[PDB]
Amino acid sequence: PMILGYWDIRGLAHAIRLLLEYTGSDYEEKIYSMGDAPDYDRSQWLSEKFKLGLDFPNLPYLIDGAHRLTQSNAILRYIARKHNLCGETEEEKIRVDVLENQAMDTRLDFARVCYNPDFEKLKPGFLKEIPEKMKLFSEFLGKRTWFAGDKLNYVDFLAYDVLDVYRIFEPKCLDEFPNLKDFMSRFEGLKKISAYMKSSRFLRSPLFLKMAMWGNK
Amino acid sequence: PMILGYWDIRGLAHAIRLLLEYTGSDYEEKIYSMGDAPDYDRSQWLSEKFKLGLDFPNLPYLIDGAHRLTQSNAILRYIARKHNLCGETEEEKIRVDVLENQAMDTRLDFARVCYNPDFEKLKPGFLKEIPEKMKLFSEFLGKRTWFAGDKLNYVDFLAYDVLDVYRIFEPKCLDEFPNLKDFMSRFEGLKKISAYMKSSRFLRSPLFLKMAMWGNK
Ligand SMILES: N[C@@H](CCC(=O)N[C@@H](CS)C(=O)NCC(=O)O)C(=O)O
Ligand SMILES: N[C@@H](CCC(=O)N[C@@H](CS)C(=O)NCC(=O)O)C(=O)O
Ligand code: NA
Repeated sequence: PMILGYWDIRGLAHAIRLLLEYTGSDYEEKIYSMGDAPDYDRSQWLSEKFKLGLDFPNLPYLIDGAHRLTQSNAILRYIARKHNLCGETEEEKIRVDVLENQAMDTRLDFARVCYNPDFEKLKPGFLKEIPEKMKLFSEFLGKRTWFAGDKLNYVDFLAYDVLDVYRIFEPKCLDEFPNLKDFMSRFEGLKKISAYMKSSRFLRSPLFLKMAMWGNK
Repeated sequence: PMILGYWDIRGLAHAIRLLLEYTGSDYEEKIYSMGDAPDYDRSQWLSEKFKLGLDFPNLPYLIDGAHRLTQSNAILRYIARKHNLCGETEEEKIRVDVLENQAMDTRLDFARVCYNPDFEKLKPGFLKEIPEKMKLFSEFLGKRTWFAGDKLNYVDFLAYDVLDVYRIFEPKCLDEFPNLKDFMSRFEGLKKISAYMKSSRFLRSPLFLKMAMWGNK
């Protein structure tokens, strides 16, 4: 089976878990636990990090036979090729490339704020940036079934995970965009995703590592 | 003619310009200039930002026929797809995917320090971090001619641009890696590339925007 290495948090492995479950891949998770406060000890990973044959050692990682990957985007693209979940037309590939990159920008915009000691003073400002962030995703999807079009795609896993993080922070932030509200429901209604969510394997939280000012529990 | 729109700096358009040149593409540049002083003025851009039909308005952007892209990586993937410049085996595709995301993290590791108001304090600490990053690239390249193997890939343009930016900051940072020194020479020796970097167009600098603490010219 595949090995997904990551911390015992949700973080950048959420979309990879969802794609591994959607695609029915045979995987196990190699879980690393970060020590508690003052130190936030990483030696559970730091002692294995250079012993795994990885080119740029990092978390998450994916071992699949002879292939060892880091970088979650590279990992999603690797599973997506295995199961033909990449764009088919030029227009699809452009939408998939733009949204994958835009989704990481959108994710880090919020992670910069939570990982910041000034979280409480930046939060009112950040809250007011959220509707315009969400309107961009809303208009991009339009009346499409999935973000790249009719066919589901790995970027839908990224868009689902990033849009899900925002509504956990601001629960009303999708209320004014029904096509996004509906895209989330249709994503959670997929048979193998819904089964996964009703299983013990599902890890809802923490969203971030222990030292973040939000989503650390 | 395709249009590449970006600020009047090097920045995230450097690898895109290079790849437009190597592929011999018909492009013109829409150049936005920023104000000096306090209030680094952005009106030249912000007056057009939502009038270009970009789904996620941003710089850089690429216009080409009906296709209107933002996000530098997605722009490069687009130009590369057009001229058949991405991986073909599964192994090359993984190396391209891993390095592309890796190159952006390495860039942002450097960009965060230079734009930080405390750059002067964190300068020496970041410098002792550089040899370890370069060892990672050197070991990844190995004895390969290019970074995904035998044929030139758009990721070689990212790796060239990121390694060069480190080279300028720390001129001795490649010395213990003939590997990468050879690679920079081999890349600079590409025929259409050299015709361009000897040109007066060639924007070797400013690396960053005017408000960075280093690389703003
Ligand atoms: N761009 C990378 C980010 C990697 C990253 O930030 N990893 C964090 C987890 S949130 C880490 O703790 N890495 C540990 C290390 O590299 O030693 C990706 O997509 O995977
Ligand atoms: N992740 C994006 C970054 C986009 C970005 O940061 N653009 C900078 C230029 S260095 C900017 O100032 N954009 C202005 C804007 O968004 O209006 C990419 O790779 O293209
Ligand atoms: Na299904």
